[PDB]
Amino acid sequence: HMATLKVIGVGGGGNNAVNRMIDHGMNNVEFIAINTDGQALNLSKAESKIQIGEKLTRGLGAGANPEIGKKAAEESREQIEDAIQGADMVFVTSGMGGGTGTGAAPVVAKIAKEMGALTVGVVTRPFSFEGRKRQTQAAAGVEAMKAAVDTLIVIPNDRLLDIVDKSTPMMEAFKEADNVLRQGVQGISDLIAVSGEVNLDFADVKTIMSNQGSALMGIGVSSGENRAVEAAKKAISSPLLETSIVGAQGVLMNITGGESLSLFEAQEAADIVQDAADEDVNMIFGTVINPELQDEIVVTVIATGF
Ligand SMILES: Nc1nc2c(ncn2[C@@H]2O[C@H](COP(=O)(O)OP(=O)(O)O)[C@@H](O)[C@H]2O)c(=O)[nH]1
Ligand SMILES: [K+]
Repeated sequence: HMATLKVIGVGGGGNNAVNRMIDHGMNNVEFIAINTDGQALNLSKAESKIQIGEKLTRGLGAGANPEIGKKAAEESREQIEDAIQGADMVFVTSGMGGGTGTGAAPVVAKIAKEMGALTVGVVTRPFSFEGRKRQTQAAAGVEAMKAAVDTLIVIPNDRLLDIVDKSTPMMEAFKEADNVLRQGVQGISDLIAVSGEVNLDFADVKTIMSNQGSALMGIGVSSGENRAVEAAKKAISSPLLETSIVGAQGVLMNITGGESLSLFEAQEAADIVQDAADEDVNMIFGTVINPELQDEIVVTVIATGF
């Protein structure tokens, strides 16, 4: 069984993350671009491009009207179903607040879930300087996303203001937000790709993300002494997340290292995750021994059950 992963960007921000992720390099992952704006769709790097609402918008965007984005997605449902067909897992990424992403993303996610695919949502909330009316429209879209996905990850754009200095280019900040989705997809792709000493597969991912709600996906790489503890702290500690690790009652943790991987340091990483959750976590533990890795360790964490 080779799992089919698809990343679908809905709207301007979602299709921007898709384009940037394609530049960074992402194989075995098929990309789908959905948008009402034909101008931006023509500039997409994705192999599957779907233009919605051409009759409602005449090629333009939703003009901040979520109703238009929702109607455009439903009118093009069969075109979305065809592009998704065959996918075992789908990542719907979109920026909430606008018309297309706010109204179309929940429709694309509902279609994916009804297509029988594991549907994960990675959406952003608008900056506070964009106004309160846009934060309210984004909340409705977030609530609509949570009802149509198996698992949801919200990234408030204000958190970007915490990881930047006064000169950080805006594009460099957006790339930090893109890492949440990209590395979460790569971690899942790597898990299904290699057979581990303590093996986890796509069935484990389904059991941890199926019909849960909020979730956290993080990866952490470290070296030297205390690498296990430091890697685990990086995988669960992200300043861009609305849903933290605290309160998680279900975790899928995979530690990847060389032949030096110690049982003692594996328990350290697990304890770090459970202690940080401050809950009695139902954990699914896996271990992969990559002899190429020298003194570096990788901790992948998928946390749900909030
Ligand atoms: N982090 C991030 N947020 C974005 C990006 N592009 C747009 N957004 C956010 O997404 C919201 C909706 O914008 P957009 O997706 O382009 O509108 P739409 O195409 O009509 O859905 C905006 O309020 C932005 O705050 C991006 O590249 N990165
Ligand atoms: K595996």
